[PDB]
Amino acid sequence: GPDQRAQKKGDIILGGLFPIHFGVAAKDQDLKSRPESVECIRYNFRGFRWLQAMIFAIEEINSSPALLPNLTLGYRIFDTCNTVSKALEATLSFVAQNKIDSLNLDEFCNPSTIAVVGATGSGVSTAVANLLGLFYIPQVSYASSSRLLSNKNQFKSFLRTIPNDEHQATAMADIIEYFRWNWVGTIAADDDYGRPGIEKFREEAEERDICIDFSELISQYSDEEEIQHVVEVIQNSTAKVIVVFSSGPDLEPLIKEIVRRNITGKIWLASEAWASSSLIAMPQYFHVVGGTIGFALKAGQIPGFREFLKKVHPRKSVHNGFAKEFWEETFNCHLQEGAKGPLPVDTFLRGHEESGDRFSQSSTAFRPLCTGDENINSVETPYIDYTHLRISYNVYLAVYSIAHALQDIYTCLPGRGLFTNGSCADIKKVEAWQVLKHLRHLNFTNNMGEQVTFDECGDLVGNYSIINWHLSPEDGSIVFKEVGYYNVYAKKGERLFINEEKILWSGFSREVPFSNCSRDCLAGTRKGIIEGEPTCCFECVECPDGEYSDETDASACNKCPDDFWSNENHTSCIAKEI
Amino acid sequence: GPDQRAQKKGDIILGGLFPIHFGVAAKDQDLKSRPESVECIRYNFRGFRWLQAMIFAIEEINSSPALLPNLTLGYRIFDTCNTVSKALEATLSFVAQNKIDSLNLDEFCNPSTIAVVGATGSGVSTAVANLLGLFYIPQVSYASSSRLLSNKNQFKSFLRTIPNDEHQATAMADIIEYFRWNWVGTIAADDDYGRPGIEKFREEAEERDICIDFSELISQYSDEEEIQHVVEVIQNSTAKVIVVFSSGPDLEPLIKEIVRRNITGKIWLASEAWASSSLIAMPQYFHVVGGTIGFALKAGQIPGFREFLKKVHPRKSVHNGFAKEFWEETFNCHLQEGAKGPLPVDTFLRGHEESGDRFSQSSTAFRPLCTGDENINSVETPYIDYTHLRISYNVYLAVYSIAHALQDIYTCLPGRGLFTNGSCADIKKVEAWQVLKHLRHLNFTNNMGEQVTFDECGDLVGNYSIINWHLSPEDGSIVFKEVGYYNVYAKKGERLFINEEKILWSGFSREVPFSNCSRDCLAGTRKGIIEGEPTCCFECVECPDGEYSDETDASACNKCPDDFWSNENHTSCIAKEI
Ligand SMILES: *[C@@H]1O[C@H](CO)[C@@H](O)[C@H](O)[C@H]1NC(C)=O
Ligand SMILES: *[C@@H]1O[C@H](CO)[C@@H](O)[C@H](O)[C@H]1NC(C)=O
Ligand SMILES: *[C@@H]1O[C@H](CO)[C@@H](O)[C@H](O)[C@H]1NC(C)=O
Ligand SMILES: *[C@@H]1O[C@H](CO)[C@@H](O)[C@H](O)[C@H]1NC(C)=O
Ligand SMILES: *[C@@H]1O[C@H](CO)[C@@H](O)[C@H](O)[C@H]1NC(C)=O
Ligand SMILES: *[C@@H]1O[C@H](CO)[C@@H](O)[C@H](O)[C@H]1NC(C)=O
Ligand SMILES: *[C@@H]1O[C@H](CO)[C@@H](O)[C@H](O)[C@H]1NC(C)=O
Ligand SMILES: *[C@@H]1O[C@H](CO)[C@@H](O)[C@H](O)[C@H]1NC(C)=O
Ligand SMILES: *[C@@H]1O[C@H](CO)[C@@H](O)[C@H](O)[C@H]1NC(C)=O
Ligand SMILES: *[C@@H]1O[C@H](CO)[C@@H](O)[C@H](O)[C@H]1NC(C)=O
Ligand SMILES: *[C@@H]1O[C@H](CO)[C@@H](O)[C@H](O)[C@H]1NC(C)=O
Ligand SMILES: *[C@@H]1O[C@H](CO)[C@@H](O)[C@H](O)[C@H]1NC(C)=O
Ligand SMILES: *[C@@H]1O[C@H](CO)[C@@H](O)[C@H](O)[C@H]1NC(C)=O
Ligand SMILES: *[C@@H]1O[C@H](CO)[C@@H](O)[C@H](O)[C@H]1NC(C)=O
Ligand SMILES: [Ca+2]
Ligand SMILES: [Ca+2]
Repeated sequence: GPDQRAQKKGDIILGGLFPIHFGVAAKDQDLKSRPESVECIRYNFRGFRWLQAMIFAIEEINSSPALLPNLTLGYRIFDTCNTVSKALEATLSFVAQNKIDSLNLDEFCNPSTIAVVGATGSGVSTAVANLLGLFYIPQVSYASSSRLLSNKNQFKSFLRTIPNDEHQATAMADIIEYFRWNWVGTIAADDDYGRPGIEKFREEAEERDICIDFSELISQYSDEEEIQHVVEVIQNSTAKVIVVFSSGPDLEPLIKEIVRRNITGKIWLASEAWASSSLIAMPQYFHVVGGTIGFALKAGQIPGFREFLKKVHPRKSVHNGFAKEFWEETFNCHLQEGAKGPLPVDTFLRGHEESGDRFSQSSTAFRPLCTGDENINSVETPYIDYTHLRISYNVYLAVYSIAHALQDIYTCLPGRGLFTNGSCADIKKVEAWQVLKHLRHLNFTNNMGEQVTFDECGDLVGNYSIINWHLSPEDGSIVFKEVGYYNVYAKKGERLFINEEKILWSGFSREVPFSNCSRDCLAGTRKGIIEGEPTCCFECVECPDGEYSDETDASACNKCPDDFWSNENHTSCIAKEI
Repeated sequence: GPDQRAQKKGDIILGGLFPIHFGVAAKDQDLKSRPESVECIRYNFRGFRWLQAMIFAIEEINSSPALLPNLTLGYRIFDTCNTVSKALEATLSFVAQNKIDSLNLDEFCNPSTIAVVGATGSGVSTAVANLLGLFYIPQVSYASSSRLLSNKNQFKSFLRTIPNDEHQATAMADIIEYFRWNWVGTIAADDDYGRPGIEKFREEAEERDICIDFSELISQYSDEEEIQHVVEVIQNSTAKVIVVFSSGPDLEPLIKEIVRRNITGKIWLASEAWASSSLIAMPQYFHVVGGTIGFALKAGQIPGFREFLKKVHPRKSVHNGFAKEFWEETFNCHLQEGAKGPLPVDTFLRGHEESGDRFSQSSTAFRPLCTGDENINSVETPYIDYTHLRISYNVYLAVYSIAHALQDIYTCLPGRGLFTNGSCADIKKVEAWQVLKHLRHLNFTNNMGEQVTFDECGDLVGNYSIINWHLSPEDGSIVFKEVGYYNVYAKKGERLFINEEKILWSGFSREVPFSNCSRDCLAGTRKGIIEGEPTCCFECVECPDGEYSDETDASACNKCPDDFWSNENHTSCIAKEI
């Protein structure tokens, strides 16, 4: 398929899809001549690291004698540029051999892909899944978390090492329940993410008897006026706990304004989409957004990866086409055409110093020089300058899923096969649909000792890492301290586990905040219903003359003995002086 | 003047001019509206280092109690962008106060610059000098080496810590003389550099009895045909020694072709313009260009400079306007608007990962993020990745020239002043023309222990460092090993001093090559003139019958005694058997 790729031979081929670029250029095709392939514009260092996580896991699988012995895992990895078009150009190459000809007569004419890792965006994954589904080629996504992809009617071969965004709303309710709060506020992104998330939360909240004071919608494109309203809505409210179902871009305008007005009290309940978002996790914002409790993807650990990442070289990395471009973008240089060794960067450019130079002639020619001798462990790029592996880990975990599903094919005995009936699959003549069947019944142990099995819908039955926003003493930046986990496999109530001692409320407090509508009614008063306000909002109605309320949180005052009467402050009855 | 600059207050102001950019953008001004200032395009890390050499020397002058005590040296440094226009915008600001008003009535209306450091290109310096000359403001250039600037009729206030390109041609002849060679070839750039250089060399060569076999002209814009001819001209010639008066760009096409044809023998005599040129000093080329002997600017040593260079910060460097742009270009990031601390580079860009993203909207917005916490000692840029200080040293040496000329003003006693007669100059009321007078009579000792005094024409009476092209064993690149010096102050013959032991001919030979037209005539033969060929091309004519040649290099054969006759091989006469 596409010219630029990361390809290596093997007995079984694995397809990769990664956003090495954030998008494609806005070229208006003249159509005056045969249109040429659009060019990808913003370099993604993180995306290239995700691509390396696939290669590394394959190389680790091939080195390990235990896993897939007498087999070589081969790969064909392309750049999606976060666009459906580029991602489909790649998918067509994966799909090409498999059944395209099987449907058509072209078989009379003339490298089968059995599984595909990817993609990042839920939009891109949907487009890829529509094509891979026709031939039942399994697709294991590392970052697409939209609830729409769970539909096994539409997506026949879709799987993901990332959990569905639905469970997050039920999880939020479980935390409100745990810290015994009944007065909350909701903020949502005015999109297919925030809206159903807050709606699902609203359903779960009313079930656990949690009342919502306010429900507001936000966007990245909201007016100064639209933001001013929500800010007032939060300020006017007595609820400290706010549940936010937004992304970093959509929530950023509102947060900027709350940081502008220095509104400290609020204790944030972060949605996965912004819980680890560095757009919000900014040190200038800690006054407001400090001590935020959120959901993250488990920060996995891949040993020897940092070393393998450092091993990249444009000449030495023969199976990585993107290695030259990476080198070129990480140093901002037009790499030397021919040979080593070290030479200054100016080399060509110093030609501009000449008094016989250009008038827009050599400016388009003379570019910074790369020898290939530069050290990458030096430069500050998201490639090596990273704190946690979450997506890189899901790319890792994605490859292993396919390897273990293939190992299950290799392992089964002729009477214990899944296929009709007891029939095992030939690993030499292995088909994509067979790997899909094995991936559905897959149960394997992670390289971190965690059980990795898939749901009916193809989602990873996995944990959400409960993280807390602390400020580093040494560093001076926001730190995501893991204070718990959310197991979606466990039964209702047994799904959540948090270590309160590890939490720092608002970023400094060590005592769990109060976020109930009305403070508990004392002795001398009873609970009174407030008209208009919800069930959890009560009035502390003083006991009538001749009645007393013994304990706190009393529904009604008790009448006193015929001979006795209420004391002055209605705590208990006293004897009538006769 | 211009908005962006490096400015600091002081008792006396020094003007700086540096190419922080290689040029300006090719904008065709619509003229449909008031044209806006053209933008500078290619970032020059080396140029910014040269700018730092000025600041560092000023800061070192201010810290040292010996030099200019009770005075603060102030500066106003601008970016020339290697263009006359940008360099003139700056110069106008320097010139502004001084006499512009003095000529005109505007004095009735409302920071004097006494000396200017710069510029790089001979073209730019000429344009600056034409303006500074009207007000006699001294200009000390660090890189402009054109012979045209020596004209004190045109350039009244021009000086330079770089020597004039003229002496180089006489120096070349002195080397040919030293290694006792008479058969050479010449190659020149078809411009105002190569042409007069080779012509001046041709004059000096004929004086020391050096014959030139071929004289060819080259360009960076020469045809494949034009280069093929010169290559043949060199190949067909018997001369090993070739004298090249070219720049790296102009000589590069010819060198590429000589490297293509693997012509090893040739021993190159490099002109300053290409002697240290990394465009030619490439390891792939060593087969041809190995052991090149050339002229360099003395590789000076500035202690504590590397430390000061590392001290740069966009926030912390308050007097350096270019510090933010440097930071931005050395990391390729749009620096954070407000505050610290460390944050990932993606931050904004990771917003492209969202499924509700742009169509050429956020692509123009989302840019890589800089915290200001990044380490510069890491990144491979010509700013810190440098081997020798030649131009940076001339910028250093330029500032010191002005400081010592000012110290001479401060030091003189009321009867020993240069001015009419014995009159000293008031340092509190110091004028630019007074500093110029002191710079002309300047004699001071360098921070390396070298005498720094200026010629009548304003050139630095300084050495040319004789360097040799060796290949590094550890590194694997071209090394410029200093094998001598060329003192232009010394008298004819006593100007040159080279250490033959330090030289490696062709890059490996330890024996001085043969580059004479004809090999010395032996015993039995005499020297015979070849018609058409020059004086140094001789024929070894065998002695006639009855004549003998006793020793080697004989002008004619001697007749034998009347009784005796020539021996068979004419070495000496033998007795006639009677
Ligand atoms: C808030 O209300 C809940 C109701 O379930 C209760 O458990 C909690 O203790 C209340 N908070 C206080 C401080 O009384
Ligand atoms: C409270 O909210 C209303 C709208 O819901 C708004 O008009 C008002 O300004 C807010 N704040 C105060 C101080 O009343
Ligand atoms: C919050 O905002 C005000 C605005 O004037 C500012 O002065 C104050 O320093 C801020 N609070 C803190 C603790 O930064
Ligand atoms: C294979 O097993 C399935 C599941 O029990 C059943 O539907 C099918 O009829 C069996 N086939 C045979 C050959 O018995
Ligand atoms: C297999 O899957 C079942 C059901 O999810 C689970 O109980 C079991 O622990 C998994 N692993 C093993 C080793 O049985
Ligand atoms: C979640 O945590 C439990 C307990 O540590 C573990 O068994 C499970 O496998 C983890 N989930 C994932 C995604 O591996
Ligand atoms: C009731 O009144 C007495 C006497 O003033 C006082 O000491 C007590 O605190 C009051 N309240 C309660 C809750 O007993
Ligand atoms: C080359 O000619 C010069 C003439 O001055 C002479 O000194 C030198 O020795 C000659 N070379 C040889 C090898 O004879
Ligand atoms: C020598 O030079 C002439 C032109 O000067 C050229 O025609 C010829 O090809 C060159 N080489 C040989 C091998 O004669
Ligand atoms: C010079 O050129 C030839 C061209 O075929 C090449 O094979 C040879 O290796 C070169 N010489 C050296 C020593 O590199
Ligand atoms: C000052 O000295 C110069 C040089 O000797 C001379 O031309 C000039 O006339 C002298 N002036 C006086 C006042 O004697
Ligand atoms: C001053 O200049 C003269 C002439 O160039 C020179 O001989 C002398 O050494 C210089 N320095 C001193 C300290 O006299
Ligand atoms: C040249 O070298 C001599 C001897 O080391 C020294 O006196 C002279 O000052 C040097 N030239 C320069 C440019 O300083
Ligand atoms: C002269 O001839 C003799 C006898 O053949 C020989 O030994 C000698 O080398 C010849 N040449 C010279 C330079 O003497
Ligand atoms: Ca993707
Ligand atoms: Ca300049």
